Amino acid sequence: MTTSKERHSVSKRLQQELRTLLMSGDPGITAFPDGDNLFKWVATLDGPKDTVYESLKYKLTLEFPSDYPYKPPVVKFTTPCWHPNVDQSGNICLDILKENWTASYDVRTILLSLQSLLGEPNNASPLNAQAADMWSNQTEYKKVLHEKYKTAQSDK
Amino acid sequence: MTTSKERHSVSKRLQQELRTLLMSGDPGITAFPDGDNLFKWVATLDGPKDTVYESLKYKLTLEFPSDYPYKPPVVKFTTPCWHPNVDQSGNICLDILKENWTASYDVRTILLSLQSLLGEPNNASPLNAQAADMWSNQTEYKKVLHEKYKTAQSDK
Repeated sequence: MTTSKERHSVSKRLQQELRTLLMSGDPGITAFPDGDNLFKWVATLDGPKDTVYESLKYKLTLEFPSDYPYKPPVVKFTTPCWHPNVDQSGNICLDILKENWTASYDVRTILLSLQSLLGEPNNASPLNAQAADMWSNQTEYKKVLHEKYKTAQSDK
Repeated sequence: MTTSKERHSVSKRLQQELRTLLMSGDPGITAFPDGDNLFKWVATLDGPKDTVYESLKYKLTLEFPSDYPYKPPVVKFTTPCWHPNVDQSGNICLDILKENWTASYDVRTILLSLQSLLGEPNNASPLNAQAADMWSNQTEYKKVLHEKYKTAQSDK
């Protein structure tokens, strides 16, 4: 029991990240613990401006492992996301969420990066071949995208 | 469409209150929107120190009406609270939550005030006559309080 300078705990890191996030005020991005659970957040992301995803809103979940921040959280879309790098279950293919993860990244980085990925997909090895293929026609893509988005809301 | 100085909206007020709360860092107090709902928060309050409620933890919900902050939120205990000013349903009898409400109060005030009410009840007109009556014997009160608290966790 000497001093107290420089410490750590997952709950502590999550609090600091939740502060920097809320204080930063990035447009179209919101994130808060599921409620009383600090290890499970529910986030909201507005589609990036000047892209076919503009005006669209997506809900996600971020589940923080016992190793955070030395291990990436599990980020999934709860709102169906028709995108080249997203599957039907909502799982995402994002570099920073896998081999590129560094504990120097925060939740803000993940959400800002993901928001931008919507308008900047990586059609190399797609989780959604139909979206990857249709990306070359932005007029038809916007049509299909908004159809499914509206239909997902109407149906269950 | 002239300027933009000095504005309002419930969602805006709630955001500023959620910031001041998280930034303040009051010990034993936590509060965040139910998730994606900003009009319904789930809070956590640790029993005040140097009282029979020390070491006890309570979960609550705060439901913000369409008139906030000119109308008080509905604060209820989700974790059963054996207290003179609290009923079996979790409803609370707190001055600032009724006739004493002022839009100049925030969620931090409510939670700090309520946390202190645990060790400072108003036995005048009790919602729980059994707790109000037993308050005069702090030894027996602490015994009953902790029994029920532990039993509520075990049972449903």
